[PDB]
Amino acid sequence: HWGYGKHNGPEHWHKDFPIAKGERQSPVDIDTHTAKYDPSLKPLSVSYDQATSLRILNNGHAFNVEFDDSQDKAVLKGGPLDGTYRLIQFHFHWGSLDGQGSEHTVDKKKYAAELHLVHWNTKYGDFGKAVQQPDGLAVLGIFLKVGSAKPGLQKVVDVLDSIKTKGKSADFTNFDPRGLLPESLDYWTYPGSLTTPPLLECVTWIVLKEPISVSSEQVLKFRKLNFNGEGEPEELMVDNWRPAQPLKNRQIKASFK
Ligand SMILES: O[B-]1(O)OCc2ccccc21
Ligand SMILES: [Zn+2]
Repeated sequence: HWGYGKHNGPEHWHKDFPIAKGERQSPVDIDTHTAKYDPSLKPLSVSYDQATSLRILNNGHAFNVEFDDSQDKAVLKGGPLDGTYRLIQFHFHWGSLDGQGSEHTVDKKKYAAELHLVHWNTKYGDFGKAVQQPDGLAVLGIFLKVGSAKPGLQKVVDVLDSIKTKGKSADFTNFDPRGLLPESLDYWTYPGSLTTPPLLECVTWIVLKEPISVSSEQVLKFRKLNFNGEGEPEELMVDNWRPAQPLKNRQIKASFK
């Protein structure tokens, strides 16, 4: 099965998922000098006040904080998007070292980690149908740098001991994802894909320019998770990022000058 090892990592994925070599794969390097300011892009609307978190899950490649997406409780609209996209989950990608971990890069710079807030287009009725459409998902990507702690991340960090291994879940109610946002909503946007198998080309990526700061202790706790299940040999959950893919025939647009 796929993973992030030498024998099953990103360079192998194309054998089971040939779309790995497709025309709109993610992540990509964001060349800030060639990204085009698009003055017709709208401000993003992030409406998370009624968000209902439910659970946190170690799925063997990351941990997902899951939300009730059975109503328009936490939605992303505006920006490059047409219509309303509902928050279903968030997760992170991170490194073994502070110098790597992000999936997107900025002028080839790698951040320590990257947060993905995943939303699906309500016109398709549910997530499974949405991922079969070219405009099915909107993923808000936020870079993490190591410095001062992010207070709003700590509740996540503190529950990780209860989901150390693959397949473990825990209740995770009343978590406010607003506490994970930077001050500015300036962004880059481009059409792309899931960054994990099945690598479906269904994502409008919205990557924020401003990183959030997390502490060394916070990201160290991410690195204590396991890819393996309980009672299997311990494999630390680190370097669960796909490297940048060819931009091909795409333009990255900026919401800001
Ligand atoms: O980054 B990912 O490919 O990992 C799992 C996932 C789920 C939803 C959207 C994007 C992703
Ligand atoms: Zn992701």
